[PDB]
Amino acid sequence: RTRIPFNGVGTSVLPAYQTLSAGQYLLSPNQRFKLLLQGDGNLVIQDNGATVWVANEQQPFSSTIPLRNKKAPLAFYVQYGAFLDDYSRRRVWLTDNSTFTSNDQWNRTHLVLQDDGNIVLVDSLALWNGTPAIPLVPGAIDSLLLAPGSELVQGVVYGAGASKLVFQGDGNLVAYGPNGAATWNAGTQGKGAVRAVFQGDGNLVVYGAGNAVLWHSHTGGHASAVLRLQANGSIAILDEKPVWARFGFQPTYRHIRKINPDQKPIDIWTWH
Repeated sequence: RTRIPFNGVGTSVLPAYQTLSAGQYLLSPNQRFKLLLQGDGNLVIQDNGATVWVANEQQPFSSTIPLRNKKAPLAFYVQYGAFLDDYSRRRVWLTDNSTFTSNDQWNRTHLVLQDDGNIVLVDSLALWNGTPAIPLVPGAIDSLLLAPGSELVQGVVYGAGASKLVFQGDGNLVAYGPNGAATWNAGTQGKGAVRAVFQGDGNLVVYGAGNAVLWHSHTGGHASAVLRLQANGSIAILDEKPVWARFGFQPTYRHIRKINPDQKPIDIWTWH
């Protein structure tokens, strides 16, 4: 498998096998942080415009080895681990990830620039995507996450920025985008729906009278998945785990999502 040029400048994610080159950058969803590859060959993170981090030998859990090939362009990319090819300093700087579990991880692992300024490599699989035309945006403190085993109480408005998810009075389960228009619905209005639940088994289900199934996401059997509504109107169910970060991460620590004072999980990774 081979690489193609990155074309998501200003988004918060660098997908697998895409080449980021000089002048290109990521931004955190809240726009505070920027990850930038400079013309001089330094990979840098800036905080509201000021450099606060540089990729080099001093970063824990990273290695630097010699780059011999003089024909190698200045480039930064992800192939499970992340790599910075910088011939101007005869070096490849790379991340020391957690132990890999399957070759398939190479296709699923992307880099995220989170709202807290951490950059994190995430093994990410979208089990169900209700809104394929709306970009997935990881790492936003804005997003609403529901953990497996969460009831969507009829009539309650669950918000993410200006977007919302509602199990309505008419029985429909609907996600609304920031302009007030519907981005996705289950189409269960007027069928006698009594209950909507993101189950312990990772399945999103709308039940009618007599425990009858009216609609479901077909994501049964993934107890580690989460349901996420983004402020941009995206709704999806994802199975994700981190394999590296610039801070917080240690190879032997347990990964976990940060939580609100309300005990609700936030789309920000931390460790042990």
